[PDB]
Amino acid sequence: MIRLGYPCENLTLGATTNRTLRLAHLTEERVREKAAENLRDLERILRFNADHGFALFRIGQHLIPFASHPLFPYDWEGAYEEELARLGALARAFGQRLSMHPGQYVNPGSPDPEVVERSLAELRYSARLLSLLGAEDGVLVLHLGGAYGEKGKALRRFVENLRGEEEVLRYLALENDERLWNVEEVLKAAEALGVPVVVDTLHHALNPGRLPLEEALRLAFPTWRGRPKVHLASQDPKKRPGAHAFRVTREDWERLLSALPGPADVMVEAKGKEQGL
Repeated sequence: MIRLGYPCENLTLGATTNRTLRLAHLTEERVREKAAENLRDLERILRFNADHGFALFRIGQHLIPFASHPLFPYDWEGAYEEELARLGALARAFGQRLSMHPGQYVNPGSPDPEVVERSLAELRYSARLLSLLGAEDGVLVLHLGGAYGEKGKALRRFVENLRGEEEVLRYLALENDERLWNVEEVLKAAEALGVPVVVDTLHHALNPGRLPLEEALRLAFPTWRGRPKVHLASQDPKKRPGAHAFRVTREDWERLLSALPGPADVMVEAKGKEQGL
């Protein structure tokens, strides 16, 4: 019925795939050491998951820090192809399903050519990384992003800018968000691009449109060739709308389990990570 996962890092290990660098004038060697630490921790996390009943993991965008930037100082695909092949082999042997979820700021439908350009470079890196890991059921999850007034044209720019992106499209799935795009709207975009829909339960509660959760899931599930994916989070009782609690509540778990039309892979999004259950 259900498989489970968590994103980016693991708290009990103190392992993370998401280290970056801030100091000025970075050197190739400083970047390589940070990438090495993120890669070693990805291995630690795959092995931990094999042992602890987790089949899913979202890799941090920073795994190879600044890999999509023009200034990235060496050929990361060449440097890491052998290591990524081995890590991908481990993930397949452990039956783990891998994903990435680019920043809020990756915005292929932006009216600004420089934002679109940065955004597509980040998606191409993410999709290339999943290919190098040999992540066949791998997913690259994306929001529909800003409206900028112009909400029909925004969705039009998004579809247009992505439709030629063959490698991105191999893994791309679209997600509803808490403010701008509900499941019904995202369904329409997903259809245009020929990709699946990931329902985020908390975003759906915050921004449901005219669909009950059970109906959202019933409509989104057939958009998958493989097992459908759902994102489960709980609203933090003290923070702004959409902020995740440290752990998912029994109530929200039970609400999803009741709503489910069939088997699903559930990505748990909580501050407690693997402790977020």
